Amino acid sequence: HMSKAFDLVVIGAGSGGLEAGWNAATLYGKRVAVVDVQTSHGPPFYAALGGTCVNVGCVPKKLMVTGAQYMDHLRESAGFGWEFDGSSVKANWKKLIAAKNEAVLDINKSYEGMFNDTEGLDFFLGWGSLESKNVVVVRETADPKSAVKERLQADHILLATGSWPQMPAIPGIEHCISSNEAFYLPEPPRRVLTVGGGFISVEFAGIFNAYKPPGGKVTLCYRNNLILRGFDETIREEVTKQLTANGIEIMTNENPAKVSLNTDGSKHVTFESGKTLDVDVVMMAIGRIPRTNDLQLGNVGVKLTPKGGVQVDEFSRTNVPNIYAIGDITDRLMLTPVAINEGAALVDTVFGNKPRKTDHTRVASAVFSIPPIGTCGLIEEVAAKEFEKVAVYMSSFTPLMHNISGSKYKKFVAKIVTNHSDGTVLGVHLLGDGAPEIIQAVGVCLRLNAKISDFYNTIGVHPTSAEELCSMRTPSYYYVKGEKMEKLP
Amino acid sequence: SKAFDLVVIGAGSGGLEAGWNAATLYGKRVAVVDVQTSHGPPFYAALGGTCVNVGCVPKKLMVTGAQYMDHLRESAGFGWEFDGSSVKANWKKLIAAKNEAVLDINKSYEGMFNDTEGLDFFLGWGSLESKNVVVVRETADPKSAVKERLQADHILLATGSWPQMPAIPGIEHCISSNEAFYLPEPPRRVLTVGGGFISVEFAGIFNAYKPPGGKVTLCYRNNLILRGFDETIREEVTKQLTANGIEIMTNENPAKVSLNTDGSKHVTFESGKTLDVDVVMMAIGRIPRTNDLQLGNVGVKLTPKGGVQVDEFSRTNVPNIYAIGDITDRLMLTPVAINEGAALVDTVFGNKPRKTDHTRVASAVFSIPPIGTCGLIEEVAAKEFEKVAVYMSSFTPLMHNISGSKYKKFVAKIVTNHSDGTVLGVHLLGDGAPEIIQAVGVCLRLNAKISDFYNTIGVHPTSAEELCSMRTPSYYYVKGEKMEKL
Ligand SMILES: Cc1cc2nc3c(=O)[nH]c(=O)nc-3n(C[C@H](O)[C@H](O)[C@H](O)COP(=O)(O)OP(=O)(O)OC[C@H]3O[C@@H](n4cnc5c(N)ncnc54)[C@H](O)[C@@H]3O)c2cc1C
Ligand SMILES: Cc1cc2nc3c(=O)[nH]c(=O)nc-3n(C[C@H](O)[C@H](O)[C@H](O)COP(=O)(O)OP(=O)(O)OC[C@H]3O[C@@H](n4cnc5c(N)ncnc54)[C@H](O)[C@@H]3O)c2cc1C
Ligand SMILES: C[C@H]1C[C@@H]2CNC[C@@H]2N1C(=O)C(C)(C)C
Ligand SMILES: [Br-]
Ligand SMILES: [Br-]
Ligand SMILES: [Br-]
Ligand SMILES: [Br-]
Ligand code: NA
Repeated sequence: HMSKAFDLVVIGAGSGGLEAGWNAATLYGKRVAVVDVQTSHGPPFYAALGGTCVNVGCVPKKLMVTGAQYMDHLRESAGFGWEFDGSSVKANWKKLIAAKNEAVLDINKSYEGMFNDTEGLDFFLGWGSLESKNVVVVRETADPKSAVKERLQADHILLATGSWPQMPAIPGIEHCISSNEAFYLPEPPRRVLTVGGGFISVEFAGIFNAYKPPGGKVTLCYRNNLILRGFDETIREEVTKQLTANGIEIMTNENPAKVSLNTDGSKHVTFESGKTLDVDVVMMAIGRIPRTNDLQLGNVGVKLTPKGGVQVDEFSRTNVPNIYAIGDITDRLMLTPVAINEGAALVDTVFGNKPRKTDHTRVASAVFSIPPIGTCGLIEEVAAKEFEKVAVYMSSFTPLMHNISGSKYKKFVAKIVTNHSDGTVLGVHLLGDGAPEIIQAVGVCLRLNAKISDFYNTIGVHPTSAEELCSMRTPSYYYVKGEKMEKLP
Repeated sequence: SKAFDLVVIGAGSGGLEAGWNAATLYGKRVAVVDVQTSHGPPFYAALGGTCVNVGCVPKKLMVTGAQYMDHLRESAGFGWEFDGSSVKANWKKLIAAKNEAVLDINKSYEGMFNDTEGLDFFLGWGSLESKNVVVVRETADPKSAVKERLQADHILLATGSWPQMPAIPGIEHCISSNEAFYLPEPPRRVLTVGGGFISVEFAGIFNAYKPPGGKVTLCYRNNLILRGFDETIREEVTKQLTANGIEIMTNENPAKVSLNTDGSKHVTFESGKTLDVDVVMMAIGRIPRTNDLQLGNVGVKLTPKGGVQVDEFSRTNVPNIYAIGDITDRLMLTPVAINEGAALVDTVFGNKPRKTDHTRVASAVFSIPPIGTCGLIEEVAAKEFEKVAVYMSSFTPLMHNISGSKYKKFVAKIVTNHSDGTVLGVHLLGDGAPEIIQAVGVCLRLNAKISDFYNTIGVHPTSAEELCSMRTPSYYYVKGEKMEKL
C-alpha cells in the first residue's frame, strides 16, 4: 500500500478547513486531502465532518434557542387574544433533541456526498498529525503510538483543528459536563448550574430555562461582577435584568470550589464563598482552548504563542514556510465566518496569485440569548482609549408589541459609538428581538466607513426596532481624553 | 383672531414633525389643527395622524397578533405539546388592547402640546380662507360655524389621504381599512379587494382570527398582486399566502354588491362569478385629501392625478403655502412625510435649504411572511442602465423544515449596475425582512457595490448573511432584455 500525494492537506474538516479545501480544488484545480476523526455528529468525539459549528455549535444551538423562544411566544400570545389550555402545555426535550440530531445528520451526509463526488477533493478518516514538513500521518487514535492508516504527502499543509471546552481543576470535576454533552442529555435537567459569563453559558441557560420540567430552576454563576465581558456595558446590564425577569438566577462573584455527589446522586456544589447549591447537572462553559496537542507540532517546529494558539502572520503563515493555520486554533476570534474568510483568503493568496488578508476589525457577531444581542465594532470604553473625543448615541425603548404581550421588561437598546472628530462610526451594539438580523448590514456600513450622518440621513422603515438607528443625531454623552461626560466643555 | 408663524392643517406624521421642529428648534409660534383628539369613529384619523390612529401602528400590533397562529402550530416541531382543540383567537380582546395602546399615544400627544412653548392645538376643520388666513369650522361643511380665525405668515397643508372607493352599484355595502380596525366581530367570510399592501396585510389578519369554518379571499383586477415590488417576491408571497389558507383571485374585479336577507353581502364580478361574504373591504388605493381645504379660495394648483403640486422644496404655486405627505400623492409612507416636514422647516426658518431624497427609500410589507425592500426592481433598472445583474438566493430555512411550514422560502435578491457593481436595489421576503433592510438603506447612501456586501464577514446563523454570500449573478438584463449569460 502506497502513500498518496497532494497539493494541500487540511487537518480538520470544519468551518475553515472545508472552505479552504473546496475552493482550492474547485476554483483552482488543486488536489486536496482533508482529514477528520468522525463522519457524523455526537459521541465519542462530538465534532466531526463539517466542524464544531455544524455538529455541536452554531447550528444545533440556534435550533434549540428557537425551540426555547416558544415558551415566550405561547405566553405572549394571550395579550393578543389567543386562548388555550395553559395547564396542558409541555416542553418535550426528547423531541427537540431528536429533531436537532436529524437535521445535523443530514448536513453530515451531504458533506460526505460532496467528497465521494468532487474531483481532487478527498476525505480521510482518522487523527492527523505532522510527521515532517511535507508528510501528514493519519492514525487510528489521538495517541501517536496508534496504528498508521495513511501517509499524505503535501506541498502545503493547513492546520484547522478548532478548539475544545476547557475544564477547571477542581475536586469533583468528573461530575460536570461541557456544552458537548449538553447537546445529548437524555432528559432536560430539573436543576442546572451553568458556570461562566460568556455567550455559551448564557445561551444554554436560556435553553434549559424553557425546557425545564415542572418545578425546575436554572442558575448561572460567574466569578466576576458582570456577565459577558467584551460586550457593551449597558447591554451587559440590561441582558442580566431580562434574564432575571425570565426566571434565571444569576450568581455573580461566585465560583465553584468543589462538587460532590449527594446520597441521592444529585450534585452538591460548594462555592469559594462557602455558599452551596444542589443541582442535577453542572455544565462548565468557562472557555475554549485551541486543539494543538495532538498535531505533534514539535516534529517540525511550529511555534505556539504564549497563550497557546498557533502563531500566524497576517496571511495565516506559521514559522514553517508551507504550513498554515486558520480558525479557532489561532486562539483569536472564535467565529465560524472568520474561519471561512481566512480559509478563502489563504487559498486565493497561495493558489490564486491574488493575495488577500482577513480584516479582523469590525466583525459583526451575535449572542442568541433570550433576548439576543447584535454587535459590530468597538465598545465605547475601548474607543475612548484610542480617540480624543468619542460620542455615544443611545436609544432605549420598549417596543409597542410588548405593551400588549405582558413582557414589558423587554427593552430594545440601540447604541452607536463614533469618532466625534469626523463622525465615523466605531461600533453599533443592539439588544432585543431581531438584533442579530439587523446588525449584518451594519457590518457592510462599517466596512464602508459610514458616519453617523449617513445613518441619520437614511429614511427609516416604520414601524421597526431598527429604524431607531437612523433617527439619532444628538449624542447622549461623550468621552473627552477618556473621561465620560454628558456635555463637551 | 390670532397670529402665528406657521399654521399646520393636519396633526399627522408630517404635520407634527414640522410643527414641533418649528417651535422647539427655531422658537416660532405654531398652530396645528385636527378634526379629532383620539382615534376611532367618526373621523378615524385624529391627533397623531393616519399612521398612529388607523395605519402603521394598529396594523403592526394586529399583524403581530395574527402571527401567533403560525407560532402555535410551528412550536410542535420543536417539542411543544398542548391541547390544540382548546385554541381560539379572541378578536375583541385584540381590538380592545389595540384601542388602549393607541389611546395612550393619543394622550401623550396631548401632553406634548400642553408642555411646549409656541405650539398650540386647535380642534376642528381647517381650510384656506385667504392667502394668510386659516379658518377652523365645526364640521367639514364650509358653512358650519367658524370657531377660530388663524392668520399665518406660512401655511402647511398636511391632511394626508383617504380610501378610494370605486363607482359600482352597492359600494355603500363595502367598508375600508378605517372600519376594519373597529369591526365588532372578526368576519367569518371576507373579501379584500386590491393587490396592494393594505389588502394583503389585512388578509393575513382576518385569516388568523376568522371563526371556525371561515375563509378569506383576496381579489385583484390584474394578473399578479403587489405591483411595484420585485416579481420573484410577488409570485412567492402569493404562493405562501395560498399555502396558509387564503384564496387569491387574480384577474377578477367586483361589478356590484347587494344585501342578502341574512345581512351578508352578495358580490358579482365583471366575469360573472359570484361570492357571498360577510364583509367586503375595499383596498384599491388612497387618494389625496384636498376637498375640504377650499383650495379654490387661494388657487393652489393640483396635478391631474389630484395631488397638490409641489416643487422639490414642498412649495405650491401660492407663496408661503406648502404641502407635504400623502396629499402630494407621491410616496405614501410615514417616514417620508416626517422627512419632508423637517426639511421644510429647516429651509424656511433656518439658514439651511434642504430637499428630501425620494430615491432609495427602504420600506416593508407586513404580510405573513413579510417583505423588506430598498431601491430599484430589476425591470426598472433595466430601463435606466445598459447592463444589469441580478443575484438571487431562495430556499426554505432549516428551522422551517423542523417547524413544518416548509413552504416558507426565504428570498434575497440584489440588483446591480453590472458596469461598475453598484447596488441599485435589495429585495427580501421572509421573517425579519423588514428589520434586515434598514441598514441596507444606509449602504445605498455610501454607493455600496456587490463586492462590498460579499467581502463583509457574515453573522452566523442568520437569514441576513445570505446577502454577503452572493458572488455570481443568476442572470442579466442587457439593453432591456432578460438573458442568463453575458
Ligand atoms: C456551543 C457553541 C456555539 C457556537 N455558536 C456559534 C455561533 O452562533 N456563531 C459562530 O460564528 N460561531 C459559533 N461557535 C464557534 C464555531 O463553532 C467555531 O468558531 C468554528 O467552528 C471554528 O471553525 P474551525 O474551522 O476553526 O474549526 P472547527 O469548525 O472546530 O473544525 C475543526 C475540526 O477538526 C477536527 N479535528 C481536530 N483535531 C483533529 C485531528 N488531529 N485530526 C483530524 N481532525 C481533527 C474536529 O473534529 C473538527 O471537525 C460556537 C461554538 C460552540 C462550542
Ligand atoms: C392601513 C394603513 C397602514 C399603513 N401602514 C404603514 C406602514 O406600515 N408604514 C408606513 O410608512 N406607512 C404606512 N401607512 C401610510 C401612512 O399612514 C401615511 O403615509 C402617513 O400617515 C401620511 O402622513 P401625512 O403627514 O401625510 O398625514 P396623516 O398622518 O394622514 O395625517 C393627516 C391628518 O390630517 C387630519 N385632517 C384631514 N383633513 C383635515 C382638515 N380639513 N382639517 C384638519 N385636519 C384635517 C386627519 O384627521 C389626520 O389626522 C399606512 C396607511 C394606512 C391607511
Ligand atoms: C414605541 C416606539 C419606538 C418603537 C421603535 N420604532 C417603532 C416604535 N415606536 C413608535 O413608532 C411610536 C409611534 C409609539 C413612537
Ligand atoms: Br422531555
Ligand atoms: Br448628523
Ligand atoms: Br383591484
Ligand atoms: Br400585474
Ligand atoms: Na415596533
